[PDB]
Amino acid sequence: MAEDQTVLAIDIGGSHVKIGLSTDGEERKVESGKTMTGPEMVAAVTAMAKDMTYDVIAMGYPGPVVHNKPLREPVNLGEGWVGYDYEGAFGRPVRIVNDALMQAIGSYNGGRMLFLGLGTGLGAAMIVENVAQPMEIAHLPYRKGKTYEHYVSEAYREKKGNAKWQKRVQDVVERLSAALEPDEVVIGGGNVERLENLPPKCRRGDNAMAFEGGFRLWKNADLIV
Amino acid sequence: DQTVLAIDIGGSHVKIGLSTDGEERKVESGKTMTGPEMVAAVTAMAKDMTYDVIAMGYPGPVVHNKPLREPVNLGEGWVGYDYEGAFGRPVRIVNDALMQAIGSYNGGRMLFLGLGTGLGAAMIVENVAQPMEIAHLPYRKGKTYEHYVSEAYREKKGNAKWQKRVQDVVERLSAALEPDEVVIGGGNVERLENLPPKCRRGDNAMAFEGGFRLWKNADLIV
Repeated sequence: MAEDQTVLAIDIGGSHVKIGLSTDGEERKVESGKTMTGPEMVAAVTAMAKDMTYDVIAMGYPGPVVHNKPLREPVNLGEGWVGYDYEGAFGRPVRIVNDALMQAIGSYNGGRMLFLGLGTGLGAAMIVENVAQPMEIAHLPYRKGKTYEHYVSEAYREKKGNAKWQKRVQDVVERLSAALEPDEVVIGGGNVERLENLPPKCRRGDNAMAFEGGFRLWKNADLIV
Repeated sequence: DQTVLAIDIGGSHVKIGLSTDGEERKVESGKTMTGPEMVAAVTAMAKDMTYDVIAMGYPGPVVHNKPLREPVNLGEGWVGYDYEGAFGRPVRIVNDALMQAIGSYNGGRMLFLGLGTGLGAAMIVENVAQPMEIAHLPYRKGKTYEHYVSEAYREKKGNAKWQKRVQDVVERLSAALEPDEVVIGGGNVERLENLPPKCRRGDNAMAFEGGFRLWKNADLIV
């Protein structure tokens, strides 16, 4: 039964690989960094989890994913992630989604929800009527000369300050909301603690929602995607 | 028993097909066509047809039936537009490559590549269809996937070189995604000659079939 599986959720980022079990939610982590390869991640997780019991794995991957297969190598990690046999390497079934999609799933409380992930990269996902869809917005033109990701970068924040960057984040939220008509917008990623005063229909996601999204990916049978 | 009007929106024409008798019509679109202009053009072109619902294949990224980006090769006013109200019918919208993929699907793990002005892709596994955006992804030598397989590349470099690049892209995507088969469609499918094993030539009529399936197929997910 899908609902009964014990899940090991893996949140992969440019700084750490974080893991947690559905049976307790307790986090362990190890450094990743710019050279960590796919195989190196698997070996690091396996070692971290050596005294844990898990049936299945859910992985939140910092790049595009199609049907549990990474499509692109990670921007801020090493190579060897695309085409790798994660299921054989872990010796367990594995589901893999883009990292923003995983946090979106964990944040979902019903209806039409847009998730915006303010991390090293700009991520997004949307869930409607329990159907979750990943999005790629980082490369889209916000205006001529300027992609969405460039428009809200940490580089801009460290230059012009929290107040002006927050206004640019609000601009992005308004533009996506006009396109997609969500009931609510959840803002997560590591940078979400940097935002002061959210507009109506907006809430802060908690980082715990990455693991919860991983647990849901297997255990919640109302989820499509 | 719903009758579906499938709309295949491209840079040169908007083509429609009706599920009940498979009749096909077309009219020119062009570089400045707006969303509202498309709806008016389609409604006039389909004036004497009876249709219950609409399936639209949009030349851009779509999220839960809503266009995410204005089309690269058409005009503006597509994002945020109330298609359902403008048509007076229920409307489902997916990316153009996804609709053709849906129409081409015969089971198993199928990767679809659409070769036209640009590069589209979608993948279906066990009746679950997922759109892909590969055009902007890095391929080689600081160039994207779409750079090597675009109509621009074919016209400049010749059919022989272009076909080899298409082959390379299919091999790279196949190694990433492990499909059982690869279906190649789009306006340039007829320019490919000697397809490798596991690769088959799509039929562009499958755009309409995909639209019909988006409403009528009881197993399709997405």
